[PDB]
Amino acid sequence: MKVISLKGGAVITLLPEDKEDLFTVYQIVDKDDELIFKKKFTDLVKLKIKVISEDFDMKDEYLKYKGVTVTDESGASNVDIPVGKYLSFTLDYVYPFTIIKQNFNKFMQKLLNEACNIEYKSDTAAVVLQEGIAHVCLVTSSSTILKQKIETDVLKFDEKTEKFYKAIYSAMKKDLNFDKLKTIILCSPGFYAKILMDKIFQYAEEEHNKKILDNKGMFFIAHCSTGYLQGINEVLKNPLYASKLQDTKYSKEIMVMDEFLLHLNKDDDKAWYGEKEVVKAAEYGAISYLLLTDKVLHSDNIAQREEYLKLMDSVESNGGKALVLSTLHSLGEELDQLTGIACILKYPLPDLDE
Repeated sequence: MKVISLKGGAVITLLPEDKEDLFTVYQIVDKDDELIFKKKFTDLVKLKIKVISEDFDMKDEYLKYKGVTVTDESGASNVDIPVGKYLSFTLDYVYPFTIIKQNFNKFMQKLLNEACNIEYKSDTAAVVLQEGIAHVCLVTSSSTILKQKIETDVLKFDEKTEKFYKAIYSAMKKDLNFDKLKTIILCSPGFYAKILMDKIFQYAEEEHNKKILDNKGMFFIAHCSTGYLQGINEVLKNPLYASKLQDTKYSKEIMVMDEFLLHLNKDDDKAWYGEKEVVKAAEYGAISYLLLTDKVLHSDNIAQREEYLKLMDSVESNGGKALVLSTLHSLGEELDQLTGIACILKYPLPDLDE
């Protein structure tokens, strides 16, 4: 993503760069917002509309806003174009547009800002190693960009192995961002990947590096024919691997949705759902984990989402954390089945429903 300018409300001029940015745009543009762009029906012309509805298909890489045109007295658009007609805008990755936005919030601003960081984007890191070489890597939305070229029986200790590993190790916690990643792949022709995996978790407890130890489930071990850059792509497109590329991607959400029901199924009073019950649990300050969907926070009810934003800070300003789940995926679709809002508590709050 690229934000050209940006100057309550606001005026955002921005450029979506891939389908991951189309989704970002999706959660920002609101009904009644206004949109300056270019269309043709070299006969291109600058148009402008008040948004009315949306057509979104991430798989199809398709975002379209339907709306009616409006007066732009700056003449800077809608020239010769009669005000009041129907007109739509299909997003393209080529020309930027401007959003005259009314309720731009810090949650939206976080997402947009994050989308711009071409690091914060990439959420899959690799490490490929033949029997002597390793590559700390970063899988980007197009390229498998390298971060650091490091260099029988393969199962027995050695001083030049246990030096080598700690190198990969460090080179990783240096060249990599475990906050913004969701998946880390270790793949190797041979035992090398597995060996690298444990050496990693070995040194972790030495440093007590809970940034890695907390996420033992973002790591994925794989085989590939060569320990060169080739390997990454054998795995990415290997179907017997696909499902479990997802299980690691959502390691955290998978874990959080777990405990939520652990409590919920023990008729346990430590887990709840419903706008009502969660706002109350917030009054006690008892929330360890707030669970919201992306849908409920970009609701049409602009009133209702004022509440939920407060609830997010409120909850964290109090030593609890928050989690936005995508209704485009199983966990979000499930949290959906529960009104897109629920929580986990620090203690049992009997009868928050009475």
